[PDB]
Amino acid sequence: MYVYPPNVESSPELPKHIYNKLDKGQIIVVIWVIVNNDKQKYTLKINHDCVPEQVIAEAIRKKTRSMLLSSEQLKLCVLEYQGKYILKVCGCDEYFLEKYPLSQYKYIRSCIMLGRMPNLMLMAKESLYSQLP
Ligand SMILES: COCCOc1ccccc1-c1nnc(Nc2ccc(CC(N)=O)cc2F)c2ccsc12
Ligand SMILES: [Mg+2]
Ligand SMILES: [Mg+2]
Ligand SMILES: [Mg+2]
Repeated sequence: MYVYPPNVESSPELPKHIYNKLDKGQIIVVIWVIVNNDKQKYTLKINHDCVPEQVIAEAIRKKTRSMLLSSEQLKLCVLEYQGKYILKVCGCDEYFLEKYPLSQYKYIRSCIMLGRMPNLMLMAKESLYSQLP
């Protein structure tokens, strides 16, 4: 399947009416995973200008909390695993595959403007791969 380029606004600066809806610079996002095809979710508070791999890193921080990792161990774990996953907008064929502040992706900026909760699916990066012809 082909993969579209990031669906982003032209600049990372927020228009003032959107900036002023931030909560101390932060937003809340819901991250879903398929585990049976049963679903599980995390709800995470993040800086609005976190890039997609930093969202994945924060999910890794939550998933590994019971391991009582040091910061150095968590960094090692994040470096090993964050690149194995990708974020997709729930309900459509749009992914967050490049380094932009999350609030520059049009879906997220729209969610902030509307006071809607972004819902994202965390998937294996291999789900994107095409077979060579
Ligand atoms: C193999 O999992 C798919 C990839 O998952 C991840 C990869 C990177 C960062 C976070 C996760 C991740 N993990 N667990 C999540 N909820 C979850 C909680 C408990 C279980 C059962 C168990 N653990 O006994 C299974 C689960 F799924 C969630 C929810 C949102 S992100 C995420
Ligand atoms: Mg404030
Ligand atoms: Mg949660
Ligand atoms: Mg979906």
